[PDB]
Amino acid sequence: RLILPQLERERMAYGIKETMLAKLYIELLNLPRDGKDALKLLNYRTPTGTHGDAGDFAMIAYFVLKPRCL
DNA sequence: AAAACTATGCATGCTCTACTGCTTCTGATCTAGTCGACC
Repeated sequence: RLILPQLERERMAYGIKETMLAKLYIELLNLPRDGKDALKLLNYRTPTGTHGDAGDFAMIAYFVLKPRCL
């Protein structure tokens, strides 16, 4: 059910996608609302960062969490 | 006729109880946006 999440039917809809997940990450990690990391997570498609990937939200979150995680 | 004791009025401070104005918290409303799933 984790290798093929698209075929899951027992679990209901999470109700969270890229935007809500970004907001929740900003809230829980206590990141600044107007800081660079929050703006990168919210507007994760704008390539203004010029680093990592400009379309992948998972990679951006990974880069953000790298210095803050065990 | 002179001196001592007492009554009543008034000043004085402190303490306590209503009324007006400023600041903050909550509720209610509207507007904008996100997500599930279909096609």
